[PDB]
Amino acid sequence: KETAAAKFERQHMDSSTSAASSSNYCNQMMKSRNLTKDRCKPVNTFVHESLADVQAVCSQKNVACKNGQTNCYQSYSTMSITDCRETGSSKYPNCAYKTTQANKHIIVACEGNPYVPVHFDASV
Ligand SMILES: [Cl-]
Ligand SMILES: [Cl-]
Ligand SMILES: [Cl-]
Ligand SMILES: [Cl-]
Ligand SMILES: [Cl-]
Ligand SMILES: [Cl-]
Ligand SMILES: [Cl-]
Ligand SMILES: [Cl-]
Ligand SMILES: [Cl-]
Ligand SMILES: [Cs+]
Ligand SMILES: [Cs+]
Ligand SMILES: [Cs+]
Ligand SMILES: [Cs+]
Repeated sequence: KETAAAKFERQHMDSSTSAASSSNYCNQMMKSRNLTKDRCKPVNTFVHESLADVQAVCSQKNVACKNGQTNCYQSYSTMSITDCRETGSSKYPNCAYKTTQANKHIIVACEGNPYVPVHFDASV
């Protein structure tokens, strides 16, 4: 049902805060964005920038995706991001996440018309 664009927005956009608040940011967000529903999503990154700024990345530096596809774009500037990764104590259905806040260039795969992000590849 969910569009590729809307899935990206749900998993990766958090324009409501400038940066991760607290060590419990990832537990709260991973749950609230429905990323812990049937299993604990092991790794997920949230971007703390406007949706317009993340979308604009699709007309920035064209770079290879890790899988060798050619529709990835690297942000010209660094962006506030939070990486959420499961800890060793994480056991579904009590998922647990480490929160790491950082300022990194993001790399996204773009598709469609409008040409928008559909996958978070990596950050640098
Ligand atoms: Cl959409
Ligand atoms: Cl805002
Ligand atoms: Cl949902
Ligand atoms: Cl999941
Ligand atoms: Cl991710
Ligand atoms: Cl675990
Ligand atoms: Cl859960
Ligand atoms: Cl269209
Ligand atoms: Cl990903
Ligand atoms: Cs920001
Ligand atoms: Cs914690
Ligand atoms: Cs929710
Ligand atoms: Cs391209």
